[PDB]
Amino acid sequence: VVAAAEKTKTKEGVLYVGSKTKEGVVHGVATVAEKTKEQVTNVGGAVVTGVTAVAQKTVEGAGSIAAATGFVK
Amino acid sequence: VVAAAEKTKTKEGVLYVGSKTKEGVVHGVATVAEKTKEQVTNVGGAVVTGVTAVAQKTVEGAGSIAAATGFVK
Amino acid sequence: VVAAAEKTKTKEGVLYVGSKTKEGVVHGVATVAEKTKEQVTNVGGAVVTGVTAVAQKTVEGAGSIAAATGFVK
Amino acid sequence: VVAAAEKTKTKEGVLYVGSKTKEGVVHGVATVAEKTKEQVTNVGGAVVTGVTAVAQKTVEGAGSIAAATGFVK
Amino acid sequence: VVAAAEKTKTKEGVLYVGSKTKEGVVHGVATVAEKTKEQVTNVGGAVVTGVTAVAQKTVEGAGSIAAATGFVK
Repeated sequence: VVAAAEKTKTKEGVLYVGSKTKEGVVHGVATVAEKTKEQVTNVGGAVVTGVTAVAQKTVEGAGSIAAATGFVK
Repeated sequence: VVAAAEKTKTKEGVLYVGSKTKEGVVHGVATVAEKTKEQVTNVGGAVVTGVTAVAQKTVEGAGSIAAATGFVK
Repeated sequence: VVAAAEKTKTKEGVLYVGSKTKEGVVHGVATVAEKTKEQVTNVGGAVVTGVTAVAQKTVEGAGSIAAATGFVK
Repeated sequence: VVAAAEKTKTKEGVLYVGSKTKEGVVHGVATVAEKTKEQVTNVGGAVVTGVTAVAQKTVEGAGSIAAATGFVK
Repeated sequence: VVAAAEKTKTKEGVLYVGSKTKEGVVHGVATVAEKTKEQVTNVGGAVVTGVTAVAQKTVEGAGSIAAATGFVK
């Protein structure tokens, strides 16, 4: 499991957000197990969670994610 | 499982968002197991979750995701 | 499972969003198992989930996703 | 499990956010186990969770995440 | 499990946030186990959790996260 990233090197990249929420419940990244034997989970990269969510320009530079997720029996 | 990313190198990339929500529930990335034996899960890359979700220009630079997900018995 | 991405190098890329929702429930990426033996899942790339969802210019740069998902018995 | 990142080297990168929420519950990254035997979880990269969440320009420089998640029996 | 990061080398990178919340509960990163045998968890990288969360320019320099998470029996 190898990840390699290389980077070699007027409004730009500007965000305005206004949010109004009377009630918010946000769970993000969740793993829940109840009465479970084996649970293998991988979350990688960018997760944005919101009642309002904005992602801008998330990976302008090279980004690499490598995941091996699992079990051997 | 190998990921490689390489990058070699007027309004641009501008977002305006206004959101109003009286109630919001957002779950993002969730794995739930109830009475489960084996559960293998991989989430990779960018997940944006919102009552309002905006993704702009997510990977201008080279992005790589590699996933191997599973079990061997 | 190999992914390689290479990048070599007036309004442009501008988004305006207004959203009003009295109630929102959003689930994003979810895996649920109930009374399940084996569940192998992979989510890759960009997922945008919203009561309002906008994706703009998601991968201007080269993007690669490679997935192997499964089991060997 | 190896990750390598290399970086070699008018409003730019500016965000305005206004948020008003009467009530907020946010869970971030959560792993919950109840009556569970084995639970292996990995969260990698950037997670932004909010009643309002903004991510801007998250990885301008090269970013690498490598994960191996799992069990061998 | 090896991570290597190398870096070699008008408003820029400016954020304004105003937030008003009458009530906030935020959980950040949480692992909870109740009546559980084995629970292995890894959280890596940047997690921002908020009733309002903003992440700007999180990794301009090269960032690497490597995780091996799991058990061998």
